[PDB]
Amino acid sequence: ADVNALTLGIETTGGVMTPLIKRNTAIPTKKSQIFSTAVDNQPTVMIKVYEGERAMSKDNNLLGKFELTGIPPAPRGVPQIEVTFALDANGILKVSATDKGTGKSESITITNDKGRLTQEEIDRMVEEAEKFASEDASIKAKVESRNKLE
Repeated sequence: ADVNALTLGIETTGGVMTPLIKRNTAIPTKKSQIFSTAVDNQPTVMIKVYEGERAMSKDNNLLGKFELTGIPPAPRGVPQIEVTFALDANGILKVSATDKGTGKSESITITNDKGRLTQEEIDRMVEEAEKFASEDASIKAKVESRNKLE
């Protein structure tokens, strides 16, 4: 039963973990979601690929980092950037970010689960995530609330 040991996602504004492939998904698999920019006229988007079960990206493990540059000037939230995670049977994760308005794209290939975790080890990280779930949920709520001033 070949699956990804740990959840795979990207950092979204707030330092928040956004999962693309949940842990224990049958591989090969391909998942995609659409993201936009955070501020007006944002010329590039940062793609930080994280692995782990915690709510905030900083508590997970950074596997990859790259940018999609050359986003044309537009209001925050207008550009449509599709991020795809494609995970093969051989444990190669390809992460692509594509500007849907231009077809412009960047990608990386990385190897997930370099520790090749046992079920015991996964189980342990899951337990620790549960131990911090309440605290994690509270920080996430606070970050994502829209009652903020620039």
